[PDB]
Amino acid sequence: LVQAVQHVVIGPSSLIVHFNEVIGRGHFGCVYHGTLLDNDGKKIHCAVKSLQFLTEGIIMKDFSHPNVLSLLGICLSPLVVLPYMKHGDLRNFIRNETHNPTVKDLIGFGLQVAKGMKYLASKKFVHRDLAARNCMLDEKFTVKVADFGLARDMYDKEYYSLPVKWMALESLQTQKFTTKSDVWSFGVLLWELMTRGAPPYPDVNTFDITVYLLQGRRLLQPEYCPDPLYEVMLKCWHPKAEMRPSFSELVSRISAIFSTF
Ligand SMILES: c1ccc(Cc2c[nH]c3ncccc23)cc1
Ligand SMILES: [Cl-]
Repeated sequence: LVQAVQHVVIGPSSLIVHFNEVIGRGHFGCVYHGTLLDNDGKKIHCAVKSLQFLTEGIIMKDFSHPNVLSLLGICLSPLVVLPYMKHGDLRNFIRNETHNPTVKDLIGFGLQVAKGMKYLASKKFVHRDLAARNCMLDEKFTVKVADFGLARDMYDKEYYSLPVKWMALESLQTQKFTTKSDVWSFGVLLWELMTRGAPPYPDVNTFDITVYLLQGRRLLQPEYCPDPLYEVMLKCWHPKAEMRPSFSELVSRISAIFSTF
């Protein structure tokens, strides 16, 4: 096993961790700036986090897609090495008053998420916590689906003293997660993108959501959301999991809507 993990392991001579400085001033907890040296001697700016882990490492290392956050490696508390994301999380970015993304830009972000999700689904990977705050943006504003495998619990803060509104009806009732339940969460994420990061169901309790959805009540169309995109969101919130579109069908449908702008 210590053999099979070698290609995931980063040698202490290849990584300089800057333990004296955190990224995003506490927003992501104790995540440090880091410098990783590759085989050609190129310096890679990275984010280093302190945390059977060696196995989630092997699997995550082989997951490569431009819309999925990659795992740069692990250093043996053991350390998780990830690419540096210049513009932090997607929820934070769309909420920031300073930024003015267009309806096209917002749809483009949703398409990149669908592409990242289409790739994870093909590798039979179930996310379980898909939401705007769990997606990152790099220097070129490329969306990376994050908060899975070794990069999970990004927002778990240490003290001294379930994302139910993104969950599918069957997941709320049986605690079982599938690709079809990630399709439901993707619908909620599209709704967040179109509302520029507004909270879903603000007047409904986390305990009242099951009864609210069983009554056939759903998130309402955002003001600036095109009609075909809203039709796609409602398909994602269908009560029968088998009736929901697949992630590949989502990419096809969303890319054709994106191309009309
Ligand atoms: C654990 C903790 C934090 C993350 C988020 C993350 C990965 N790279 C980054 N670069 C800049 C800012 C934030 C991040 C993922 C797992
Ligand atoms: Cl920013």
